[PDB]
Amino acid sequence: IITPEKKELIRNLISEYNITSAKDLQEALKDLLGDTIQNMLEAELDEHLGYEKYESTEEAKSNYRNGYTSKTLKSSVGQVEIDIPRDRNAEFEPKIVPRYKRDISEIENKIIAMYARGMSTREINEQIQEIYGFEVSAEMVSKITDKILPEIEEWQKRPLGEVYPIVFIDAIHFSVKNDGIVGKKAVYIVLAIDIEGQKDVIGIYVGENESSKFWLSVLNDLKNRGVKDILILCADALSGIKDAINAAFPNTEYQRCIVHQIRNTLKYVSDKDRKEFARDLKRIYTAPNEKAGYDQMLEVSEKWEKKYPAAMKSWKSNWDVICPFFKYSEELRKIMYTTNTIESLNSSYRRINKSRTVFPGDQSLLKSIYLATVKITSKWTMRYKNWGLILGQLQIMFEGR
Amino acid sequence: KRIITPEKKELIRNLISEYNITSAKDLQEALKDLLGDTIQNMLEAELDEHLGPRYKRDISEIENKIIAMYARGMSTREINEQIQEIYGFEVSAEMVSKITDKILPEIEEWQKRPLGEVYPIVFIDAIHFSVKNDGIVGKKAVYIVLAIDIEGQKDVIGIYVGENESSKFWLSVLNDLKNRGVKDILILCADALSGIKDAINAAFPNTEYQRCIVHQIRNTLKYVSDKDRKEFARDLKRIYTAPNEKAGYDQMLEVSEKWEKKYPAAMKSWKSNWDVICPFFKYSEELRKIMYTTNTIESLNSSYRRINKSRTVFPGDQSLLKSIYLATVKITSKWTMRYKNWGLILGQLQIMFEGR
DNA sequence: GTTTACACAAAAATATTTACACTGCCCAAAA
DNA sequence: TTTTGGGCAGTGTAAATATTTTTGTGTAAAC
Repeated sequence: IITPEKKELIRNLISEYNITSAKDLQEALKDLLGDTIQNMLEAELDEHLGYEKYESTEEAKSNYRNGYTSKTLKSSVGQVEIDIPRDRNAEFEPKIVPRYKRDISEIENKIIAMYARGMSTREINEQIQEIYGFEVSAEMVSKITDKILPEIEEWQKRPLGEVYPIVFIDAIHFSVKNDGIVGKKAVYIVLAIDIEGQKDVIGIYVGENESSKFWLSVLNDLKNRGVKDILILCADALSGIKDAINAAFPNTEYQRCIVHQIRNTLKYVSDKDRKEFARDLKRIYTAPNEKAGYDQMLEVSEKWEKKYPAAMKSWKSNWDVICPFFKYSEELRKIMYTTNTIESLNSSYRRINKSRTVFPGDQSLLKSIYLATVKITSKWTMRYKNWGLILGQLQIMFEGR
Repeated sequence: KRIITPEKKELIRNLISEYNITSAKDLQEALKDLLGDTIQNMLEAELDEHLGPRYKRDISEIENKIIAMYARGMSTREINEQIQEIYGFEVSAEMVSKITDKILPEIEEWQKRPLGEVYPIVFIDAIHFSVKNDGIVGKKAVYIVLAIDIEGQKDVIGIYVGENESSKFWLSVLNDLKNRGVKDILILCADALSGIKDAINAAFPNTEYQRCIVHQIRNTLKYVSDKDRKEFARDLKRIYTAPNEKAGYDQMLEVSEKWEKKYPAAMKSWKSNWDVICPFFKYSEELRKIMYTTNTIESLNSSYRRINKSRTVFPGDQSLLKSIYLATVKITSKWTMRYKNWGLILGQLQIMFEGR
């Protein structure tokens, strides 16, 4: 795609700017960008005033141009200086480079993508100064990433699908400066798999876990747009969620989250060197029926009563909520006990917010979490394996859906 | 002021007509799509100009940016993406290596810079070895020699590599230091093994100095667990806060009796080396603090870890030296601040070594 | 006669700096 | 022995803060 006219243009620009090396070529690149912008601005001024430099007009020329004024631009190649013309009454408006605009490059989206990757504002400042030439302070990075706040509000009011077969609820704790004191806030991510087998984060909510109805409030938000029943929801049983869903979504079959149970009870305080009893814990959720699952749970409890005893106690306490997991098919069971669909989420946030220790205000935390969630969900075009079969099993197990 | 010529006016007009330029981004992408391959070919021809210091080739702006990205530990795909986004052409890993090869005369000048005659304190530290390849693999180790001089500025003096415990390697290091201009070292701290005794007694022996403190703690707590290192940290904190040397001996015997059943073979070495560690307590509290701070060593180790993760790609015969030099200069650029309460330390050093 | 360039300030838009209010993370240590 | 404090090193960003650009208008030079 090399046009001979482009070749002649290259030869002419090499001849006019006297390019003899690569350094000369880059200097001439900067000079050529500046000259082109200045020429276009002079053409725009000629179009605005309606006459060229020093040319008479029959009608009384209402306003005279009165020289140039300097301005330094921030471009992709580097920092360039140009001279822009000016009208006496200051009526002319530049088109390519508008008034007071010096960051003509399109680095905004790149800065936002770097901040979503987990880079600090000062890290981004140093990186941009090193690999671009011009300076962008940390507060400038903050004001640039503030531009997606209407996007955040539209994502919070984003219209969701009608039916969601499987839902997961996860919690991630951070520190937040509220009312002048730094306390602690837990952010709850509501992820869901749709009818086609595609998982996509549907909700992100700031916790404020002082009251229980706030939890219910989240469901009410779903009641605002997710008006259909959820065939299965998987949440870490905490803070009186049972009453919330049973009064909001009573049709939903509420089971204890298997992977959250594994994370919270058998591994919160676990012997690090021999964590590999999940291979036997698989024996619990690879059982055909719930009675065999209870028997294998008793067996592994007998196996693990030598270590700290409080591990298997939670299984005995919550088996009443864990029992509906066995009614599902093996392909359905797979979706339950796969911690990789949950851990990979949490760890991802952990690997994104590794450098952000304390978030000033709720909205900064919300910005960072929305950016991380978008960066993660961008690659989530893969559908679920053996889906459609799962849809048939769902419609058989739930005849009215 | 830029007075433009009518021929350049026609050039700009033809450019705008060819690329249909209406906004600034249109102009930038037009310049990219027009000059990408041109810049690529010019760069490859200018780097292959020798085979296609006395003669040090000049560096370009884009080459300086590539050097900066090389120092930041960026992946080859990532720097390729950045260059494609800015200038509009691809850079292969071999091109990256050929571009980075241009800072070698700078490394020569940095390794041959004239030094002062007397340096109060000198440390030599070792880090892990990402072995270079010219047909062999090595058991050798990377050493950085950093010294604090009569004033209060810290600066890395040398970067060396060798057989790691031959007396000849240490002797060559000290002889290079003496050739660069050094004539007497007041305090030297090296990794305690063979060879350094003879190297000191044959290279810089105004007085014997085997004062090793930060080297001993790391050498003894390397073969222990980080979970217990905090308890080891508390016990060694009790060990280095002793006012007298005999109190330090008592604390050492106590911690050895406490830890000889969980890790018997480590602290034994300490006892075996206690004859050498004794003169450390002769210093005042300030000299002790300046010695065992190790914060600069930890910063250097973190930079070298960022280099070992991402920069060990090409032959380290020049690449390892480039990476270490870039990390050291990145530290020393903003590492020019003077030292804390250096005047009292200087008085104590001048009274402690009076015949200077 | 006109037209534009240039030079001073003052206003306005923008981007840098300071200041949090902490979190981690080492120690120098007391009860 | 475990619990305090005390620097240091980070963070995102509100609020003073400095900087750069644009403007008002008066001249000096140019067409």
